[PDB]
Formats: sequence, C-alpha cells, structure tokens
Amino acid sequence: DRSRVFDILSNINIGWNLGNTLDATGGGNSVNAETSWGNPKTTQEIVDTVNDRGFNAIRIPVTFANHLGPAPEYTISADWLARVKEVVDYAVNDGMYIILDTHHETNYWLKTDPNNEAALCEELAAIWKQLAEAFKDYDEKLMFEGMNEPRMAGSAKEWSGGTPAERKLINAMNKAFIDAVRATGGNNADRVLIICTYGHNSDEPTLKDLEIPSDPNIAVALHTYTPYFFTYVADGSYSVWNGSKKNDITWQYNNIKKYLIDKGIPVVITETGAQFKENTEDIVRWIGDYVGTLDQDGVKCFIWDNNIYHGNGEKFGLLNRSLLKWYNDDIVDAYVNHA
Ligand SMILES: OC[C@H]1O[C@@H](O)[C@H](O)[C@@H](O)[C@@H]1O
Ligand SMILES: [Mg+2]
Repeated sequence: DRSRVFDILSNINIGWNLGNTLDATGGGNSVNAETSWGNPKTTQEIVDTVNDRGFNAIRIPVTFANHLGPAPEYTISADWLARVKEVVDYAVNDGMYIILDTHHETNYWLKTDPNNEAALCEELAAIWKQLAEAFKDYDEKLMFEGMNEPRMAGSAKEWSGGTPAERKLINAMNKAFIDAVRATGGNNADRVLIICTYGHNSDEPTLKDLEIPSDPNIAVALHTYTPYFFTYVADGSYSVWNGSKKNDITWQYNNIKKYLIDKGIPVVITETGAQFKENTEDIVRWIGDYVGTLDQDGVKCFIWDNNIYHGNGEKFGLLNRSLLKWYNDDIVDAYVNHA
C-alpha cells in the first residue's frame, strides 16, 4: 500500500528544475560553483516567480563532489551545505513541493563499475546521511532523489540503460540511499525517497531489472525527453510536431505502465522538456501530447530549465532569471495549464 506517496504527489500541478545552478561543477570547493556555468545566484524572488506561475514543485539539482572532504567521511563543506539549505528554504517559504538530488556526481566518483559496489554505496550513504540529518525536521513536501542518471560515462550503453551487471549495482545503490536516510529518523522515517533506474532510462530491459523496495514511501524517477529527435538537436532531429510521432511517447509510456504504474508503484518524471527551435506552436502541441499522456494516470513531471534561450547551448530555458520574466509565455502556459 503506497497510497501515502500517491497522495503527496497529487498535490503537484507541475514541476520545475533549477538547472545548471547548484548542479554546476566549476569553482571547486566554493559556493561560487552556483554561478560557474553563467547563471545568477538564486534568490527568493526567482523561486517565487516559478511558484507564482503555477510550478508549485521545484527540483533543486545539486552536485556535491567538489564540496566533499576526503573519504571515508566525505564531509560536505559547511558553506555549501548552508547554501543548499538556503535554496531549499526559498521553496519551503513558499509552501512548495521540493526534490533535492545529487546530480553530476557522475563526472566524479559515481562511475557504475560493479566491481566497486562497496566504495560507491558507502560514499552515497555518507553523503545522504549528512543531507538527511540536515533536513531531518523538514516536512513531507521535501522529497529526496538519491541519484541523477547514475551510469558509466563513455560506455557503449551509457544512454541505453547500461548492462545487466550495472543494473544490479544500481539496485544496491538505491538500497544504500534508502537505508542511510531511514536510519537518521525524524521526518526522514517516512519522507518520499525517489530512486531511479540506470541513467534514469525507461527502456523495457532497464525497468524489468529494477528492484522495487519494500519501503512503502518510495517513488521511481525517470527522465523521458521523448522523443529525442524532437526535444534535442541532433542528426535526424526535427522541429515540427504534428502528432505523427506521438507513438514514441505512448509506446515508451506503455512500459512505464506495465512495470510500474499498473503495479501500484509511484512514478515521477524528474526531468523532461523540449529545446526551443523557433517552434513555439510545435512545442505547445508536443506538451499536449506528452504531459496529456502522463495526466492519464496522474503522473507528475518536472521540466528542465537551464536558463539558456537566446544564447548558445541547449535551449531549455523558460524563466529569464535576471528579468523575472518568462522567455516564452505560450510554452509556459501549456505546461502550467496542462490540467
Ligand atoms: O553553457 C552553459 C553550460 O551547459 C552545460 O551543460 C555545460 O557542461 C557547461 O559547460 C556549460 O557551461
Ligand atoms: Mg514523523
């Protein structure tokens, strides 16, 4: 009976990611990591703006690696832990639903070598112990997402759900995360804990190998930027959305239904979105078909927002943070008015 998790999640309209911010990896062991990829320092007003628009849930991606002391304690630098808490507190002040993750640990120590299971699980646990202790007294609207796209960067199946041995390591790492957090007690005894597949990938073999914990206060996170050739820029990509490719979404969603939804396991899409390709109308239609698909089973999503829109890079930006105005009100309306 996982119903408590379903009830909590039903309160989300739709979510938003503070992308390329606390997850950025420049600046070393410094709070300046936050601004190292060109975003401004986050403020209460940025977060208010997101909330006021209708994204009443926020994912706060955070990369810890360069702020950790040495093994085996892996102590999170006090400055960094305090800045992370300040940022979460912006959302708490506004009554938002919140996901805190670990993020580009995958550039650093989180490399899914099944022969290194103990060192990986131990680091993951040590980090989460400290985070769980710090946010112990936060209420049930704060959720923890243990890993982000855990994988072996550079490997052949990096983006296709890994190998069977790697999928088994992910199960062990998910378990370690849950264990470390539950052991701190307080509100962490039943806080929603969001585990993931390999690479947050949703292909059938990857779902099939996912161990479902007996803990009743968990959800499964996936990233479905689907279809890839619409949302990303690549050889074969297109900017037009007429519905002919809706079946890529449906087929993929049918496996999420088979292994998760129809087994009563809560699922959350913790990242999705479409890069802006001077195709407003197309993106508005894609959101209808993509989010319309998740709405059939009350599945919630969090849209990736890296504040890149006019400039070079992946143009997932929605809020112009420095002006506190939305880059594209029609795309944003389709998200916040999806229901
Ligand atoms: O351009 C903004 C940022 O996008 C990221 O995905 C890249 O890794 C960063 O190097 C880059 O600075
Ligand atoms: Mg309690």
